[PDB]
Amino acid sequence: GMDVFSEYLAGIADPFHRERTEEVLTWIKNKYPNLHTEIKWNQPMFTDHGTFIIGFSVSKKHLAVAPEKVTIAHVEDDIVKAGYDYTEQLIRIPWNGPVDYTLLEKMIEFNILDKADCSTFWRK
Repeated sequence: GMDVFSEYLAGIADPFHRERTEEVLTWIKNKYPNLHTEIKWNQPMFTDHGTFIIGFSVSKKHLAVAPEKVTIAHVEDDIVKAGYDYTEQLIRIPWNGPVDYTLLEKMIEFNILDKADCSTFWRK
């Protein structure tokens, strides 16, 4: 549960950054209650049957969201429309603009379905 994330959240200095980050994680916890909460590489992530679903990290300018490369590709048009800067591995959600929860839903739900038979942590 969310207690897994408490120490990580406390270490976020900026209180608004901490608040939003907590909100996003809690939203996923409550909407996808079968996902497992884990801290790995000192980053909060959600897993399903031991496979990676979605992970997060914080920087001074953004919350970074990592759904794996194939999933960035899957929702690329939606990322461009939202305006987020992205790489092959992640999207950058600036603290001074909104969280696109629709986009997060699509990524999480795609990964749950698409990785149902995935036997490794990361896609191979």
